[PDB]
Amino acid sequence: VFDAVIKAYKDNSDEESYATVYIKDPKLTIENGKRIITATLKDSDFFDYLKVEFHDVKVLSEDKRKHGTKVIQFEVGELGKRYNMQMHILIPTLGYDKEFKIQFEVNMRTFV
Ligand code: HEM
Repeated sequence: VFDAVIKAYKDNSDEESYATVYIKDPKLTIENGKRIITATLKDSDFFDYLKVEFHDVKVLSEDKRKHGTKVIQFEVGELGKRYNMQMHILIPTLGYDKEFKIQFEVNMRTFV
């Protein structure tokens, strides 16, 4: 179990994606000799779905207080590599209905 960081990218562009701000305190655990990312998804209510290379991420916990906050989890093959990720952002009051495909690499926060 390690302090981890997730870097998101605006699809093909290598400029940092906005979604990065909606994911905080990423943590990397290793089970069965396999790499598992457990991350906090802030403002969860605006996420109709969140898929990773596609299957939805699994939600360990759900909070409903401040526009939702779901502790999400998924698996990664290798650390340093880019991975395709899809999301549906749905904000009824706005109303913001858009689906996005970005790329994300998950790393170790600090040096080992
Ligand atoms: C949970 C809330 C939201 C998330 C996770 C989110 C995420 C994203 C993503 C992944 C993209 C495409 C890739 C990128 O920009 O890096 C994007 C683009 C964009 N975002 Fe959002 N967004 C959210 C809410 C909003 C809001 C509230 C606004 C404006 C008030 C907004 C305005 C835009 C616009 C105009 C684009 C580009 C549209 C296009 O090029 O077709 N988004 N956002």
